Amino acid sequence: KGKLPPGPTPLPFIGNYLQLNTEQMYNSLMKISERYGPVFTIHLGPRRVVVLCGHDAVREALVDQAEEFSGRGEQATFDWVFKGYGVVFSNGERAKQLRRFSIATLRDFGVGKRGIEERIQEEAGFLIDALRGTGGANIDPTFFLSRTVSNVISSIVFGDRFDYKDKEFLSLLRMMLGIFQFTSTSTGQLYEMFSSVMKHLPGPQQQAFQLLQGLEDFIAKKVEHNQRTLDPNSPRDFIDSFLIRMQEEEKNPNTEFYLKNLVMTTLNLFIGGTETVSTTLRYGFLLLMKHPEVEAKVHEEIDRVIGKNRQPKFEDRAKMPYMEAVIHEIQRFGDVIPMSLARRVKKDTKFRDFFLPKGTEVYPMLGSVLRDPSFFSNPQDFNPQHFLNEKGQFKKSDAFVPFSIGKRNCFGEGLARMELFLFFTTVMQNFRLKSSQSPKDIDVSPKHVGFATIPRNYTMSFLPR
Ligand code: HEM
Ligand SMILES: CN(C)Cc1ccc(-c2cccnc2)o1
Repeated sequence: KGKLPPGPTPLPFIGNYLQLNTEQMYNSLMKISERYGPVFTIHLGPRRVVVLCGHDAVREALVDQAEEFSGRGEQATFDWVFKGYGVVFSNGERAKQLRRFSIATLRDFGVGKRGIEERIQEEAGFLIDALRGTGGANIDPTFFLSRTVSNVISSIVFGDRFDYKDKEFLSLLRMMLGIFQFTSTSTGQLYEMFSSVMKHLPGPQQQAFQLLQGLEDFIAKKVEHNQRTLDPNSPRDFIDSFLIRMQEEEKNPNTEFYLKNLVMTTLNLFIGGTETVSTTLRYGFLLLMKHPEVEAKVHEEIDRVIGKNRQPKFEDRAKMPYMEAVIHEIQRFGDVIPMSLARRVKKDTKFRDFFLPKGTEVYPMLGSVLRDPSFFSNPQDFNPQHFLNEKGQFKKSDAFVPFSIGKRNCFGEGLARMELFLFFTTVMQNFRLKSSQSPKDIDVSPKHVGFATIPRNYTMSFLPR
């Protein structure tokens, strides 16, 4: 054919806005999909975007044509602060250099090794202390979980953890929570279409920008301090390593290693390494309370494999297929980043029988893959069996793509999985979960869905086992 995937006819500037509900972008797009097919074109305001629904379409593009779909598209709210700098929301050589450096440096600081495993186990011990500190009282688990998760990536990028009582630490965590929420609201999704006008208007979006600026200012301040105390021969953290590279690249006019990329890359890792794992833990505990039978089976496995005294360790996962299936099912059901981070084609592309001109933005609908009816028997239910065969052994799925896939896939995946396993296992070894309401009445549908999937606010109690 040589034409763009088909889709609803757009109007000048507003695009397909009148055919979408900003409060329910995923549903709006899936509905349109029913009429046009799994691969179609939508206009988010002036942004022409090719939407990919279901496993095959997503894998065929992002993996079978990985290089062609390896460009980074827009996320207007994050782009407000990043402006094309840093490692996530950037493109070309800049992204390429920053990604190679970040992965190497994260490994240098223990990621994927015993070094970060020990860091996570230690922070998990501090979480257990904090939960015991509540005395079994009903509490909002939100910041208990985020403080613990954030301290892992914080020890890597800033060299030391934050004290749980540090008020500024709480403030940064509120900024992250607030920005993920804003991007998942109707206004945050309206912003994705009309940022050209909205970035200049009063409104909720301005408060969101101020939370991003607050996070940026905090990182700039930390960088300054490291700068004046830096030992080129003994880096303390991610920031020092980057400062050293900047030093070594000072004679290169075209280097990507300069202050703005240092600040933005560090900001990407601080927010990235915090909010998504935190949200997943929070959703996870809610699902476990909605499903006591699953919690009960987790406890049998933990007591048998690990016991009551030693701390869980990452190698324990190989002997714990049920917990591994449970964590996969939480990520599959949570669908935390439902439309991934937009990609864009690097050059003119032929995909299936369509034509995608260079620069065209792409929405890989991860959530449509995680709930693909050809890969999961009951996609709309929380059921760990989705990841187990008949002998209760762990069974992988090609449709398990919460970290996306391809050339710009999440390089925080190994760290995330290690955190999820050790935090879920250590909490559940130590506590049984008590909801403030009957399981039948627990509502696990999300509170907001847009850029992220946000669970409803809730309180619960952690009772020692
Ligand atoms: C449950 C946790 C997490 C989920 C579900 C998740 C998900 C994702 C997704 C869907 C993307 C976009 C991938 C693409 O464009 O194809 C992404 C990218 C990225 N993630 Fe994560 N992530 C998680 C944790 C983390 C953590 C802990 C870190 C940090 C160490 C991190 C760092 C990044 C970075 C730097 C990128 C951008 C990669 C690039 O542009 O080349 N993520 N993540
Ligand atoms: C890190 N993973 C979770 C991908 C992801 C979702 C949202 C963001 C993110 C948002 C602001 C700054 N840096 C990164 O990054």
